Amino acid sequence: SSPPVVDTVHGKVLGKFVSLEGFAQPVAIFLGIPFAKPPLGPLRFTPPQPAEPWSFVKNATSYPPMCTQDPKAGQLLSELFTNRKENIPLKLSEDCLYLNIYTPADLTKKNRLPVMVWIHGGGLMVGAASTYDGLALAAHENVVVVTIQYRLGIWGFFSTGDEHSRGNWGHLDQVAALRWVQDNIASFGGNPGSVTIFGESAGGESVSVLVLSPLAKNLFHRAISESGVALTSVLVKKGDVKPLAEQIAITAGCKTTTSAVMVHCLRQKTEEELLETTLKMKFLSLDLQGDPRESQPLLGTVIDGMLLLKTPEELQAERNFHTVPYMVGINKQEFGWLIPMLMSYPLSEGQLDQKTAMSLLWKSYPLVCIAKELIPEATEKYLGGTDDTVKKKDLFLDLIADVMFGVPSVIVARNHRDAGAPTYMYEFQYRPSFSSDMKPKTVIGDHGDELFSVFGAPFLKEGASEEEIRLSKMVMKFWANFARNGNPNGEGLPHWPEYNQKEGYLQIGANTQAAQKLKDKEVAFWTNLFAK
Amino acid sequence: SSPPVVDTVHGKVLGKFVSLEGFAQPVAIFLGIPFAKPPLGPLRFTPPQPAEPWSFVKNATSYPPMCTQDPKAGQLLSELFTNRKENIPLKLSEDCLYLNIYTPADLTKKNRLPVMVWIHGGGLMVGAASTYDGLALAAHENVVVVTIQYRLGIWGFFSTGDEHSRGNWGHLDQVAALRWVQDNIASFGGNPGSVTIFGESAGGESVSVLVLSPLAKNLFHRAISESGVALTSVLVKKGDVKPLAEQIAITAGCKTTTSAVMVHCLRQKTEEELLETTLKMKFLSLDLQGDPRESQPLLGTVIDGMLLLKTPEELQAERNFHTVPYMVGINKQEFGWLIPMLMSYPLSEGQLDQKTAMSLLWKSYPLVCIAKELIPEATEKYLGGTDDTVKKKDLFLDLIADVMFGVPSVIVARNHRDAGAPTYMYEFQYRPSFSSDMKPKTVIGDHGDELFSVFGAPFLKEGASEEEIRLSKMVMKFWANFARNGNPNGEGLPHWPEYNQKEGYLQIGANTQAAQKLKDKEVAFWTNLFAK
Amino acid sequence: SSPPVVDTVHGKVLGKFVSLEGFAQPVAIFLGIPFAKPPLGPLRFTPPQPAEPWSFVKNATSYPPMCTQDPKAGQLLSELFTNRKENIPLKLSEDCLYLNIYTPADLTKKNRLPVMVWIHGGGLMVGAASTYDGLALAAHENVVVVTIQYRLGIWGFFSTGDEHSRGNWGHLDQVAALRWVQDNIASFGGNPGSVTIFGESAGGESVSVLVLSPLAKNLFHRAISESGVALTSVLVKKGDVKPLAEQIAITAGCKTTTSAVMVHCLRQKTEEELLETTLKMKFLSLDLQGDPRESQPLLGTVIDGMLLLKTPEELQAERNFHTVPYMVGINKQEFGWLIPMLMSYPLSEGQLDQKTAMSLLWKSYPLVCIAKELIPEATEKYLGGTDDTVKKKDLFLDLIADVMFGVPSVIVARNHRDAGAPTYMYEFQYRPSFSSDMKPKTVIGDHGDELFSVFGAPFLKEGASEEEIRLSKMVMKFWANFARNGNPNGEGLPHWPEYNQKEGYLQIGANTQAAQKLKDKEVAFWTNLFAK
Ligand SMILES: C[C@H](CCC(=O)O)[C@H]1CC[C@H]2[C@@H]3[C@H](O)C[C@@H]4C[C@H](O)CC[C@]4(C)[C@H]3C[C@H](O)[C@]12C
Ligand SMILES: C[C@H](CCC(=O)O)[C@H]1CC[C@H]2[C@@H]3[C@H](O)C[C@@H]4C[C@H](O)CC[C@]4(C)[C@H]3C[C@H](O)[C@]12C
Ligand SMILES: C[C@H](CCC(=O)O)[C@H]1CC[C@H]2[C@@H]3[C@H](O)C[C@@H]4C[C@H](O)CC[C@]4(C)[C@H]3C[C@H](O)[C@]12C
Ligand SMILES: CC(=O)N[C@H]1[C@H]([C@H](O)[C@H](O)CO)O[C@@](O)(C(=O)O)C[C@@H]1O
Ligand SMILES: CC(=O)N[C@H]1[C@H]([C@H](O)[C@H](O)CO)O[C@@](O)(C(=O)O)C[C@@H]1O
Ligand SMILES: CC(=O)N[C@H]1[C@H]([C@H](O)[C@H](O)CO)O[C@@](O)(C(=O)O)C[C@@H]1O
Ligand SMILES: CCCCCCCCCCCCCCCC(=O)O
Ligand SMILES: CCCCCCCCCCCCCCCC(=O)O
Ligand SMILES: CCCCCCCCCCCCCCCC(=O)O
Ligand SMILES: *[C@@H]1O[C@H](CO)[C@@H](O)[C@H](O)[C@H]1NC(C)=O
Ligand SMILES: *[C@@H]1O[C@H](CO)[C@@H](O)[C@H](O)[C@H]1NC(C)=O
Ligand SMILES: *[C@H]1O[C@H](CO)[C@@H](O)[C@H](O)[C@H]1NC(C)=O
Repeated sequence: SSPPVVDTVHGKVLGKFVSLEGFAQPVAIFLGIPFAKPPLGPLRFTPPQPAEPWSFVKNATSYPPMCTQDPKAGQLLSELFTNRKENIPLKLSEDCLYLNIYTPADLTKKNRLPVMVWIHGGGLMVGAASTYDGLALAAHENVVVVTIQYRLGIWGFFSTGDEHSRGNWGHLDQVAALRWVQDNIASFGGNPGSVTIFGESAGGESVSVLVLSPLAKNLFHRAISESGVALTSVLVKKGDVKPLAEQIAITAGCKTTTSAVMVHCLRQKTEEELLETTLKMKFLSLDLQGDPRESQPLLGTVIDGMLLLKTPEELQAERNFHTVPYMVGINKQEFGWLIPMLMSYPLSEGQLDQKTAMSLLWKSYPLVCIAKELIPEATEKYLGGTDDTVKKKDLFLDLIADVMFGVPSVIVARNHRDAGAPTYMYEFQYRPSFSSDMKPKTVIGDHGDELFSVFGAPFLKEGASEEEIRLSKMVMKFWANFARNGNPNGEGLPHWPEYNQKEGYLQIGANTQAAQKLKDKEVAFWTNLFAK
Repeated sequence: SSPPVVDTVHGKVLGKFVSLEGFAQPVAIFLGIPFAKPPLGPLRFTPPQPAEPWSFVKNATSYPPMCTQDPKAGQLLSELFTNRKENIPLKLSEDCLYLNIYTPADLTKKNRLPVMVWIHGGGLMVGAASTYDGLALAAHENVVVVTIQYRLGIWGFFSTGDEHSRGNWGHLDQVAALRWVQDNIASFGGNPGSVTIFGESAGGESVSVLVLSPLAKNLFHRAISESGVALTSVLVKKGDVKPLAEQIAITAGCKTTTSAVMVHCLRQKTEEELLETTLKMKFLSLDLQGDPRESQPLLGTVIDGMLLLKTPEELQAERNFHTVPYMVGINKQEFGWLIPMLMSYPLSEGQLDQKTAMSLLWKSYPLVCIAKELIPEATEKYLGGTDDTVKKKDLFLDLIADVMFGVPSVIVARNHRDAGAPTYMYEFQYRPSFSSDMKPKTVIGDHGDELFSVFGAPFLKEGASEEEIRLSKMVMKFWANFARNGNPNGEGLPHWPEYNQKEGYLQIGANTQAAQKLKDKEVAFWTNLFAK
Repeated sequence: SSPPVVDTVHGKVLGKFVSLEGFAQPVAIFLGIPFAKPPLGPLRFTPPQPAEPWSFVKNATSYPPMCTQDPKAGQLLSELFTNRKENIPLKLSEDCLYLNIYTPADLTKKNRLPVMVWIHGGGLMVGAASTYDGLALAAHENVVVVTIQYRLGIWGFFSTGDEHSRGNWGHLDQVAALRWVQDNIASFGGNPGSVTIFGESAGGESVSVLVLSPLAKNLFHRAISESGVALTSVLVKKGDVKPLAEQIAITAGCKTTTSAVMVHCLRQKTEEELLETTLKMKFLSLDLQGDPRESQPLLGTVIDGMLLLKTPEELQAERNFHTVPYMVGINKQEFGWLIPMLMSYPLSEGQLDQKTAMSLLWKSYPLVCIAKELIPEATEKYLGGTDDTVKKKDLFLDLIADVMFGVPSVIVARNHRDAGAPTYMYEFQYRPSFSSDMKPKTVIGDHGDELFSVFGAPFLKEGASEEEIRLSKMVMKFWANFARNGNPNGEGLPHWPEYNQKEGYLQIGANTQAAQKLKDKEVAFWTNLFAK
């Protein structure tokens, strides 16, 4: 009929209607609504500022650029995670602080449906909101889906360790996007009083960080972390970041006389110059030689003193803060294929032996952070089993997957529980049909595999079996129900126990049913080993 | 006597005294009083900001730079319009937001004479305030003459179609200069309560735009448009300007990922780089090949939503706004020689035929905007007369002159009349002795010809006959009288009827006398044709 | 037992303890506390802005950079003035607005000791705060010593003569540092109510300027000028500075179309480009050829209308302002060796004759500003004595030393006296053992020779005789006592008469005793001659 025209605080917005077959009420889709002023020029390495009001009707009908990142790695990930039919080719630009909205509400009438803000993952180095289509989830569960974006890599996490460039710019963008929702979502038939944040991987770590951040207080009422939390060391930088700053500065051809000097110099660099720098620093790829403790992984969350007053560990060790329903989950094989492949892991052989194992585990320091003195014990605890070289490789992948997501996730869940807030956990175990062709038939429940069920990929792509079509319907029910009541349960779905003392959790997959004490053994072991 | 020292809001200003022979009270001349903060750096493509106060006495005794523009074309025009003896060689700089004042009032005593603010023309691409000397008009009619400047070309009209660079910067500069007058002219013996704005060519179109703009409300009490109004299509960009922005961006060696990106990039360019971009774009010159509908003539007035809430046409279709005495006039041969000679029209042959006529009229699209399907009818209506090839060229020149000034001007005048405000029209028909040597003696009342009478050129230059010396005295009387009572009439001058229902207008020239229905036939014809 | 951690308005600061042998309570030393936001980028040529607050504990344990300047000349001076054992190699950076604090107070308890802010010298073109160690003075006299820094050369004194770059940035930095002290020193056991400012050479001239500046009112309660005041023409630019600005602009490869243009262009230059410009200008070195009245010796204090409402001379001619105890002193031979040795003065011959004398005095115009018509009289009044060519050199050096410091200092002292405020004068006459090896042993009271006694160099360096060790103890007592009661006197010290009508002053040196009418003869003579 007629293009959707909503009125926001900064001005009228124009969208387009899209009908999901099987549903009458077409969903109103807005692409590219700016939630902050383009962090260009001097605004670089500074908190996001409010957007400028527009005089007439703004057309939110074109996919917004994605924050500057490594185009190759970026598009690759966008194609592997996208839940839509065709992958949308995105553009790169520092001007990327936008968000997309998918509202199934009949805008003609006053609607206040629950809101679900999605924070995409990509190790805080790559990623885009347009990758995740909300058409299905919005219609299928009748909730407003919001996909936001935030500065990545240098642009969003460069910190000099002091006031001259605290850092966490990216995290502040996410908060900024959340404030925008509180002041506008109501015009999109969404209830600003019922906003649920959820993300995968880095997005999960972000969701976890927002949960600990005082700034995010009152900006959301429910949180979900998918394969990633604030205890996922690889994403949270501790200690003196000054050295990393200086290394970047030099790589960017800048002086390092003082923090201010560095920041000023980098603000002079062109988007393009910093993009090259990014590639030079070779992030998201595991260094094989040199000292494993010097292979900086990827700029990340720091303890700026604004967003995070102290390390996550310290923070969660307190029950004096605002608590909300939190759902933390993981997948059967987090380090199954996706991450290992991307990082260009040396596993190219097919199998692995105790000796080469302790070697890789060492070079994998920037990911697991395991002292070289502990390497032996850890290796033995996991590969000490069968003498099967091929199995050691599989047990090795479990080793990493546990230190990065398994143990961290459960630890966070427990603390959220002991804090006195509704906690829920799950373990996605299913191999989507939308997986890559280069993904072994064996790998089931790899990193990001639940993203297809969560975003109803079966209802957008083709070939999904009735089994997958059903699984998706369930997951969305759970997620949506959680967004609503802060409880996944609802008639028509298996019972999902609350992660309390019994530590009950739901095993999601072809066979969905409750269970108890997730990674309980693992958490225990690693806690001791790491306690030196 | 001792140099004039006036006290303005921002600080003391120093000028110089200049006596016009025949007048006792010497006129106080101030050159280069800044009315806004230099729109340099990030201030580019943004509204003008207030000037910084100075600590002591500022010497307004040196002609201010002229806004960056084609130096050649610029000086050429400055020499052809200047009314002073010698042409003042101007400098180019982005730092050009200044104004010159010519006050005949005895500053030693409280004086509140009428103020006349002059907006120079030049297709918004070139021009300068220093070109027009106010010494004669100020003394001869005892009124304060103010010549202002405003950003030109890219610097003053680059619009991305959205909030990232709405545009009309130039028009905002004019408004800014008007506000300055309301807060300072009183210190120059001028009455802030009686400010009359007037300009020629784009200056007229500007005066016409200020009349429709809500921002200009209460900044002036009388307006005069000389050969140019808001209905002069070549100076108003309607539709999506986004494509033009992008074309400039590229030409400037910029990316066009997003509006913000474009604007940011251009703000990085040097004044010099944007000046070259300007030469490349080749404005002011009619493209002969390619598609006539793609030859963008020059950057201009847009509907930003701040200065203009909608197209002039829509605006004038309302009688719910602030109305003031408006005087709109034209010259016998608007497209006689000046304009064509500048744009390089292929008429050097001397004559023209029906066939080549329809051709030129087509390529002249960016000026007359005549559908190729209408070209035939229009051509026939004008050249269908004598078979004289030489006369067809003239009739052809009348064709264009009517669509650009004739019909537009009358249409505006009528609406201002029907609105209920004092309206006046005229048709200057005289060939000044100060014309160019390359201008054929047959062309009478060519574009800008009245500028010599209006600015008492005969009293500054040499060789003016007693007839011209007299004509000038009259025009100034009329103009000044209008500035005073909002009515040109006054004892000692022919009767100038008010442009009411009878549509009476004054025919100015060697033979000055009233007449009726100016371009009445033309307006009617073109209205029908264009309505097809 | 633990590094000192003070809490300032902007955040916690970390320092280090250092014990001066012979004193129990170790002094807390803070190096690099920022008192203003790095004047980088667009902040260049603008007043200093407040510093950004830091989230945790800032380590003030590393010597801050020194403001960009001629590194050679800079380090040379730092080595000749330093009172510490080893000369600290400093870094150059526009990011130099820092200050160092030396507090002998036991931070564990509430202490409010007198504060002494030191303004280093270096002709407003070189210098650093780290050069002067306060450990000794702080302990020995139990007062908080603060060494500040301020923009130098172009960075701190470039003025276009108007609001587009008034100038005196450097002086504003000093004021900024003083405001910081009023809002923080109390956290360092210092009494914000008893702040004494003191400096040598340009520092003295600054102290003298701050005394005349309305902005500095209430930021200090006592002032001391060592060899340098606001009447030291060489460091006070009068007249139109526009020409100097333009000359710099060009030398920097900038246009000079307008002030704004110049300032904008220079803000584009890199720290490095402006540093080369500095070197190209050659300020230190007295020009030998060309016109002496065109050899701009500086970039200095101007009459911006903000810091100074008018020339020092005019200002001191008033008794309607805030007055405080002022101590102005000079050294026996101000132009003895140091200054002349730096400007590469052509005195290498060893002697000088009446003829060559009048020659040098002329080329020394930018220092003494003596009309070529007066050169003869002046020369005769000083060298007209013995026919000894070698003595003429000596008397010649006295000539300059009197016009630059002698007469100016006394004139200032008298006016401060006649104003009605406690005035004190002295004449340091002693040759420190810490002098340069290339310094003749016949030169006593060279420029800056008192700096070793004032900063207890004998207690940091080695070889000081008991005579020098004693002299130092005395001077510090005097200085400290003054800072305390605004009176140098105190039991255990020779009587220091107040510079009243008797014009009594103290002769400091191996033989310390009062005297009267300092440079009385000189002041008189030069006053007449200069009055033409
Ligand atoms: C795609 C191909 C299977 C052949 C087929 O399906 O016809 C399989 C066989 C061996 C596989 C490789 C080996 O298993 C060794 C590596 C194992 C890692 O988990 C992924 C990368 C890794 C380098 C694998 C890439 C890909 O999955 C390969 C190359
Ligand atoms: C500039 C040139 C004079 C020759 C020269 O200077 O060497 C003159 C001679 C022929 C002139 C042209 C012809 O007279 C035909 C046209 C007459 C119109 O009145 C002006 C445009 C018009 C297109 C003229 C432009 C310009 O004045 C021309 C081109
Ligand atoms: C350093 C040297 C003494 C040699 C030594 O001590 O072994 C002395 C002897 C001659 C001196 C120079 C001569 O006395 C001439 C000049 C005298 C001025 O007062 C200082 C600069 C001046 C140019 C002196 C510089 C320096 O003090 C010199 C060069
Ligand atoms: C830059 C561009 O050409 N794309 C489009 C952009 C983007 O959609 C928005 O910036 C959100 O991404 O703006 C419009 O949509 C709009 O507001 O009218 C028009 C334009 O077609
Ligand atoms: C150097 C230069 O070009 N500027 C001239 C200005 C101009 O009047 C303003 O730029 C406005 O035109 O006037 C001065 O006398 C002045 O402001 O004191 C300085 C100089 O003569
Ligand atoms: C490279 C540099 O100069 N910065 C050093 C600063 C300076 O010492 C202070 O800014 C005073 O100069 O101290 C730090 O420890 C700090 O403040 O956190 C960081 C770093 O060591
Ligand atoms: C075809 C090879 C391209 C090179 C691949 C570049 C590596 C991209 C890495 C993808 C980001 C996902 C990492 C997740 C880390 C985490 O947050 O746990
Ligand atoms: C590059 C060589 C210089 C050629 C001269 C270019 C011609 C400039 C003419 C200025 C246009 C002024 C007339 C206004 C016409 C209009 O209203 O559009
Ligand atoms: C190219 C210029 C940079 C060279 C550095 C300038 C050196 C100046 C000499 C040191 C300052 C001591 C002289 C005091 C000046 C005075 O107040 O008269
Ligand atoms: C904006 O979208 C509307 C609705 O489709 C359309 O009419 C208009 O042309 C669009 N404007 C732009 C910028 O293309
Ligand atoms: C600051 O210095 C102190 C010791 O002087 C030390 O405890 C601390 O680690 C330093 N902080 C940093 C991060 O440099
Ligand atoms: C104003 O200052 C200018 C530039 O310094 C100078 O030429 C002039 O003497 C001053 N005023 C006048 C015109 O006397």
